[PDB]
This record gives sequence, C-alpha cells and structure tokens, in this order.
Amino acid sequence: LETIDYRAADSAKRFVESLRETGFGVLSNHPIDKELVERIYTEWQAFFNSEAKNEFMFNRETHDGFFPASTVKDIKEYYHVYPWGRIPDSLRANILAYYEKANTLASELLEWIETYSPDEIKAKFSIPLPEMIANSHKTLLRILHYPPMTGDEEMGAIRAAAHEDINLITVLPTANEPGLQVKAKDGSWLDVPSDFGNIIINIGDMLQEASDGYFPSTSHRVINPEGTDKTKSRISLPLFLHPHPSVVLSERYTADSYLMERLRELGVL
Amino acid sequence: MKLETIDYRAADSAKRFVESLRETGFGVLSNHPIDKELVERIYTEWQAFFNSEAKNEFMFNRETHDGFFPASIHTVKDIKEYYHVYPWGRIPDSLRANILAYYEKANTLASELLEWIETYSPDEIKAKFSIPLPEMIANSHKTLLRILHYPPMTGDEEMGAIRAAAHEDINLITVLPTANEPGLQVKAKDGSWLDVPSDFGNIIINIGDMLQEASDGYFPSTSHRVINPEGTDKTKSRISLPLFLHPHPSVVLSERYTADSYLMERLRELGVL
Amino acid sequence: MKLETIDYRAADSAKRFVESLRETGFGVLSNHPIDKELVERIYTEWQAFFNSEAKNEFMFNRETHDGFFPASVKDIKEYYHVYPWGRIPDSLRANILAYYEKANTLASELLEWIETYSPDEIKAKFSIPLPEMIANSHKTLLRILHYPPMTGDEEMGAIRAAAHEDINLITVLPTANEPGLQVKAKDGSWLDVPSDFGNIIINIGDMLQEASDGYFPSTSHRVINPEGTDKTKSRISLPLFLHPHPSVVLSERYTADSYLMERLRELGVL
Amino acid sequence: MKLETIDYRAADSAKRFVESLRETGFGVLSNHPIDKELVERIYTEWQAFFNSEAKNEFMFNRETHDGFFPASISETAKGHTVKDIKEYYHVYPWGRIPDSLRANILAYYEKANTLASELLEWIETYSPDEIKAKFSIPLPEMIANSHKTLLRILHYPPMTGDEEMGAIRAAAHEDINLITVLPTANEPGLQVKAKDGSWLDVPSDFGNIIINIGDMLQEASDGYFPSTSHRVINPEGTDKTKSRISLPLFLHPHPSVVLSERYTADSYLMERLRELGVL
Ligand SMILES: [Cl-]
Ligand SMILES: [Cl-]
Ligand SMILES: [Cl-]
Ligand SMILES: [Cl-]
Ligand SMILES: [Cl-]
Ligand SMILES: [Cl-]
Ligand SMILES: [Cl-]
Repeated sequence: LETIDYRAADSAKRFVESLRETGFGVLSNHPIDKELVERIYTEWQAFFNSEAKNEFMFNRETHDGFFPASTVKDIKEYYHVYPWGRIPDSLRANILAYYEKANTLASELLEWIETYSPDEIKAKFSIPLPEMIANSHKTLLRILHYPPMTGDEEMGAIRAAAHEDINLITVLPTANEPGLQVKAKDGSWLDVPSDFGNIIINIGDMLQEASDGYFPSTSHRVINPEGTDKTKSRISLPLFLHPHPSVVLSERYTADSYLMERLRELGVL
Repeated sequence: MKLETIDYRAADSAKRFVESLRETGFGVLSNHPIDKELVERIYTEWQAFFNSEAKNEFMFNRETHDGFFPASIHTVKDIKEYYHVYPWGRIPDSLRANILAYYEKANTLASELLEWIETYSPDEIKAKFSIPLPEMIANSHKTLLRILHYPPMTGDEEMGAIRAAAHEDINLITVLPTANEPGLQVKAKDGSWLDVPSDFGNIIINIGDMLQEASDGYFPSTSHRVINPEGTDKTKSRISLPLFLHPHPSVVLSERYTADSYLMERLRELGVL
Repeated sequence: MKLETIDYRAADSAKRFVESLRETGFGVLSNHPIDKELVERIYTEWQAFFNSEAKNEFMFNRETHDGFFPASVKDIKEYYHVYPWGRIPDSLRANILAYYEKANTLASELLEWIETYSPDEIKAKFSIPLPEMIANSHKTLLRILHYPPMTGDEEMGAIRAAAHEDINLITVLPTANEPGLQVKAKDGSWLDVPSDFGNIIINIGDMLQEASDGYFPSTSHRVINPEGTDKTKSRISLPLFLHPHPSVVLSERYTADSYLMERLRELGVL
Repeated sequence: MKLETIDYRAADSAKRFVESLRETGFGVLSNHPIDKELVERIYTEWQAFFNSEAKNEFMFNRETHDGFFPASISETAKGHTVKDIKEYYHVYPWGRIPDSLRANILAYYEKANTLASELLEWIETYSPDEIKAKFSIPLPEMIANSHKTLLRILHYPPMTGDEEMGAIRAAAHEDINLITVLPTANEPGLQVKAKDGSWLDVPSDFGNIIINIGDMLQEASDGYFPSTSHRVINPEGTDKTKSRISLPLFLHPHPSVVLSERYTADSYLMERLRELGVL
C-alpha cells in the first residue's frame, strides 16, 4: 500500500486508483493542521485519565457522549462526538475545529472519487458524492482510547477484530504505531504505512453499493505486532462519514433501508 | 480447502464435522434427522403465501420486527422479501403448525451439534465457555427463523452475478437446508471461493461471530455469499429457511463481552443512534 | 363517587365489577382465586433479592429491557421486568411464573366479564374477543417494584408515584394494606382505592379505552404517602400490565402497534 | 368557561402570563412578535405539500423519524381498514426538509425558539426564589440548540361522503417536554382540564399563540408549574370537509439536563418508556 503525496500533481488520480484496487488510500503532506491533532490527543488523554469523564456518560436515547470500558470489561473506552451532541466545554473548540477540517478534506476526496470514476459509475450516483455528506446528521467522530494494561492483564495478538465499515468513507490520522492492516485479494494482510503525518481513508459499504462494487469496502484490522508496549495509552480519531439516510444508493437501497436491512440481518429486535 | 459432505449417521460424523467447522467455519451434513418432506411442504405453502396479496395483512410489527417484510415500502426496491418467524411472534394461522414444528426440529439438531462442538473442543477452549454451548440457545428469545423469498425477475429485469453479498453472521451458529440450487460459497483462507455442496438432503451449518468470540477465535466465523452461476433461471422463485441461533443476551462470551454488550458495540460501530 | 370492594364470589360480582370499571376506570375485587400465601411468599423472597448484592448480576438486557433496573441523580424506586421469555433468577422463577399464569388466567376471565356486560353497540367495536387480545401476549409485563427505605437524612415526599394513565389494555395489582393509591374522580377530587390484604385492583388502560370508543375510561391514578407512612419500611408491588398483541385492531384508526408508534411520535422519541 | 387571552404588548403581560401557567398549565398570547404573514405563508405552502402525491418522496427515515408520516391504509383479516385521521411531517433543523419549504420553516423555527426562550426567561423571573433554586441551569439554556426540539406539522385531511367525524379529534393527553408553543387559526375545539374536572375552552383566534407547561418543567419546578391535560374536540358546526393544518413546536431540554434529584431529561424519558412497556 503506497503512501501518496497530497501535493503531487497526479495525487488525485493515484489516490482514487488506490481506493479502487485496495479499498484504502494513504495521504502524506495533507492540509489538516498536524499540531492541532497532537493538541487534541494530549487533552483527550488527560480527559480519559480523569474522573470527571463520568459526568458525560452517553445519553441512552442518542448515544452521544462517553462510553466506559465497563462482570465483564472491554479493552477500550470511547467518546462519540457529533456537532449536535454533548461535548465537554473545554474540549469543544478544538474537536469541532478538527471535525470541520476533516469533513472539508473528506468532501474534497469525494470530489476526486467522482471525478475519476468512469462515466458508467458516475451515472449511478443519485446526487454528487460530496452532497451526500454535507451537514450529515449521522457523521460520527469517534475518539477511541485503549488504556494501559495493568499487572497480570495480557495483551492479545489482535487489538481490533477484522471488519468492514458500513458508512460512505472513513478518515483517520495515524500515530506511528504499526498494526493497522487491510485484507488483500490473496488472503494475506497488507500493512498500512502509519508514519507521522499520514492520513488513511477507506471505502465503506454504502459507497461500495453506490458504485455497484467498483469501489470495494475492505476488511481491516489492528494487530499488536511483536514488541508493542502494553503500558502505553493509544488514542485514535476516526471520522465516519455517513450519507444522509434519504440518499438513494442504488435501485435496491437508500442509506436508511440499507441500514435497516443490516439490522434485520443481525437479528436486532 | 475442500468442503466435504459428512454423513450424519456415520459413527465418526461428530469429530469430522467439528473439524470442518474449525478449518472452514462451515459443516455440511447429509442423512440428517429432519423430515425432508416437511421441508418440501413448507416451501410449497410459503411459496403460496408470498404469491398472494394477503401477505400484506402480516406487515411486520414496527416495535419488534416479527412478520412480513416486503421488497418495497423517487422509489427503491430490493430483490427479496421475507418473513421473520419467532415462536413468540406473529405467524399466519394456516402456516403456524408446520413452521413451528420445523423450528423445534432445527433447534433440537442445532442443540446436538453444539454438544459436538463442545465435546471436540480442546480443554483450553472448552474452559473458555461460560456455560455449556447448548444452554446458550435453549429457549432463546432472539433465535430467528427467516423465510427468505427472491421472486421471479419480471420482463427486462436483469439478474446480477451476486444474489446475496459477502457477509459474516453475528450469532452463535446458523442452520440452513439446501435445495439443489448451486451458489452458496464460503471464503477460503487464500482469498478464493469454495462452493458449498447443495444437494437435496444436505443441511449447512456455520460458525457466527459470537461463537468465534466465545472460542477465542478457535472456531472462525467465515465470510459467505450466494452467487447466481451460469444458467440460473431468472424466472424461478427461490425460498430458503435459514435458522439463526442466538445466545441469551446475558451470556458471558468472554472476559470482554456478553452477547448483549457484543451486539451493542456492533451498533455503536455502525453509527446507529 | 366511591370505590366499592366487590366480593369476587358474589353471584352478581361481574355485573358490578364491570359497572365499576365503566363509571371510574377501576374495579376492586376481594376473595379472588389467587392464593394469598403465594403472593406473600413472592413479596418476601423478592424483598430479599432487592436487599442483596445478587441483584446486580441481573442488570437489564440493553436490547430487550428485561431484568433488573437499579435506582442508580437517583430515583426512589428500583424494579425488575419479568417476562415468561425473559431473564429471571433461578431461585425466583417457579413462584413468579406461577403468579404470572394465575394473574393472566384471572385477567382473561375479567376481560370476558367486561365483554359480556358491554352493550351490543360496544361489543361490535371489538375486532376479536377481548381475552384473545392477551392470550400468549409477548408484550404483557410483570413489573416488580421496590421502593427502598429512606436512608439517613432523606425526606419522603407527599407523592410516591405521580398521576398517570396506563397505555395498555387492563392492569392487575394485588394490595398489601398500604394505603395511598388514588383515582381521579370526575369532579376533580381523588378517590382512595381500598387496599386491604386480599384485594386485587383492576383498571382500564388507553388501548381498551380506544377499543371501546371511550365507553370504558382509562383514568388518571397516583400513589400518595399519607400521614404516618413509615419511611423506614420497604414497599414491593406486583403490577401486571396486560398488553394486546401488536397486530390487534383496536379501531378504525389504530392497531396496538400503531397506537404505540403514534405515542412515541407524540413524545418526540427519535 | 375560558382561559384569558393576554396581549403580549401590555406592560403587565409577562407577570400575568406566568401566573396563568401556574394556575392552569397554559397561557394564551395575542399580538406576539412572530410575523403573521410568515405563519400564513407556512399554512399555505404546507397545505400545498400535503395536497400533492410528491410528498411521498419524503417518507420518514426509519432510524431517526424525521420526514413525512402518511395515514397509511391497511386491510385486516375481516376486510376492515385501519387509517388514522391525520398525516404529518416532523421537522428538525438537522433533518430532512423539502428544498422549497426549508427557508420559511426554519425561519419560523428560529423565531419561535426565540419567543419560547423569552417566555422561559419570564417563567424564571416570576418564579419564587425557592422554585428558581430548583432549576439546575437557567431555563432558556435547557433548549438553546436542543437536538430533540421538534416542529410537528399536522394535517387532518377532509372527510367526504358518509365518513363520520368523531366528537374528539385529538385525545386528552399531556406533553412530556419542557414547553410547547402553538399558533391558532380560529378553529375552536382545543380544551384544557380545569381543577374541578370540567374542560376550559382556549381562545383560538388568528394571531393567538398558546403555550403550555410539559412534564419535564413540572418535574423541574417540583409541581409549581403543572403539566395539564389537554384535548381537541370537534364542536357542533365543525365542517368535516375542511383541511386543518397546525404547527405545534415541542421544546425539549438537552438529554443531560438535570431536572431534579431524581431525573435527568434522558432518564425521565427512559422511565416513561419502561412504564409504557416499550421493549
Ligand atoms: Cl435524510
Ligand atoms: Cl438473558
Ligand atoms: Cl455488521
Ligand atoms: Cl402480533
Ligand atoms: Cl390583556
Ligand atoms: Cl445532552
Ligand atoms: Cl405517555
């Protein structure tokens, strides 16, 4: 999986072709203020290390807020940020500044995808791809925190199980902790280059459907390669771009009916 | 990777079956105890149900999603319609007796098969099961029998190469009778697609995400799909009767999840409000 | 307006009971078939359950809302949602499902009575016989409510349970001689519900009001803490909320399922 | 009898308005600041919306329940039909709105939130100091940019032929939310339950706006402001062949707002759902 220079004359073309083949695209030298991202990591790490985080227990109805690890206990805790949702006062400015900058970049990347789609694929998009996410109510910024392992606790081979994203596209800065991998056509796992300043973008199931399979939603995971430090906290900031529910993806589905169908496949009551 | 048809009746069928599941996520049994004629009668009478406008009297309950789901509600239309049958749920009077008799028989077999899976797990895997596998599904509220119907393609409707897209099941195990319509395929470790033998009298079992979790990845939940191979008659209806065995939500799967907290996290992962 | 205790065994009890429902939304029966000693045993063992650490292993399932709900900002009651299909502690299962069946059997009889004494013109509005609406109903709920004792410097308010109407078909509740339950009268006053040991209280809910075109009213009710209610005692109650199948046709305008959906839309639930 | 119409312009209006709410759960304002012709423009174009089959393109989203809700017809086992007497549209700033209607309806939403915010200031100002102290944050802050606040556009279609109009159009109910705000249009029938069990008529002239306390403000104010039962009857003379449009705006607090020692808005709703037996 090759890292592409956002500044390069041919970057758009190579980026979308990366998406078409692998389902993923990696960009270095991107326009999102890198010092803003590190500021964000620091202050959210403080937040997760604080007792005050429990004041923001997620709302039962809408699932915006803080989700603690916990009987049974998961190995991550997280926070769901929505522009419309509950956000702590002292973290609001930065996180929404990032949210907006990430959306704007996503919107540009969606233009690129549409530009370099063949005419027979372009013709299947009910509206232009960037419009599908403009002021999307469902777009979610997930602040993920994996805490240090304490004492006896043993770290697994796999940190995040293999999976496909359901949404349109997902945007994630890396933090130079290798482990993210994507499924290749031949059953092997390709390592996503995760140097500082890279941003990783991937196709989710709804753009796969909108494109009639042309852009594939690829299974991906995060492993713990040999010599990963069990005592370090890992924070990550994935942004899941969702289309408006009423967007017609194909002759078979709208975004809303595609989601409901998934809910029935999973047997959710 | 090959997918072998195991004769249920054979003295060593349990060990081979559980080993097939361990390697591929799937197990195929012939000469199984479920009455083949019951199943045929079920296809005939539900085919008739889907071919009547009276099916619309059974529009699914909005609260609990039991009942009839049509292909359609400018406008958009899926290539299938289906019915969600639960013992507790709405079922048409004329179809109740047979479909629930099938539900019981398929549950009783699934229950035996889970005994097999436990028996032939190594001690260090057995030891991760919070309760015996069969107890996870006994009288399960969530176990879903889906009656799936792909209607005839009409006029100049075109048939895609893929009927049901690559997916994994989330639940514990899923049990499906075949009916000599090739197409169901399972993902091999080398990125290729294996055909599942689909002769009359075969029943197909597969590992779901919750049993992968419970076994610490020892039994894999494998990607599968249904293609429309060359010669598939676009004008023929297809009915199928998949049974999705769900553990009780309070089942501890592992140090990390109950069945309930596993499903909840899936929903947060998908961005469901 | 007054609320009369009607002896279930009386020759004319059905007629009087139904007229009580029509006039007030409520009927009170004494000498009913449910064994007092079962109910006593249920109170006793569920009290112990709530007054234990064991309860926290039965935290309600997030998806289907069956199981235990702690007070856990802090409410003044905790409770358990019991369904025949749902989670139930092993040690409590047999008695509580025994009670569930007996209370359902009695509810079924009481629904026959209600239908029998409805005028023809009201009978005609019932899409199916009233008892069939609840036979093997997935949604019927047995709620076990526990108000714990006041601890230390906590004050006990005048109203234990705020004025409300039930949404369902009918609701069935044994009393254990703790006065406080009240029903709103037509003149705006509150009528005390006689709550002697051995009484069972039945009331019309909104869906049976709809199904009967207003003929049987779903009446506002509340529970107060009268003067000298002992703040240091627990209270347990066993309300059974009988819910029609979602697909039951209540009227020209609603099924049970669409009635509920309309209520969620009115409440602004996303 | 009737509730008092209070002229917004009068100097003592605020004081008398808050007292009407305390006494009856409701307040009626005339000559309010919301442009009369905006409200008329909205009635007109939404009536138009419901009078077309193009509305069906905006079928509500199943996940989030924003959009258009038809009165679907279904047929039963005995050849009866089930069909509500109203269809409606749920408008949220974040939700789906038809392009041709967005500007006016969001301008109205903004303007009505502004009035409701002033009215909540009024409610706080004239609360006694002991009641003021029960509000965890200022009342207006509870609804500022609230995600849950809902503008529900209701349409009762004409009946023709032998179709019967019932004596009751909307059943007696309470609002769960903080406050609700409703312009009227000279269609009598909205009533409020008085303390002695009788029904009070609400003066419903054009240019009136009706405001009522909801359960969450009753809870926040420890019963000082009552959430009162109201209904809509079809009084003698109501013409069944006429459409009726109405625009109630339900102001909901942020979920995380603490209402009392016992509930947040979120835990209060969850409790209602559990009491209702919603799975
Ligand atoms: Cl939308
Ligand atoms: Cl359970
Ligand atoms: Cl999924
Ligand atoms: Cl039903
Ligand atoms: Cl005046
Ligand atoms: Cl909030
Ligand atoms: Cl309610």
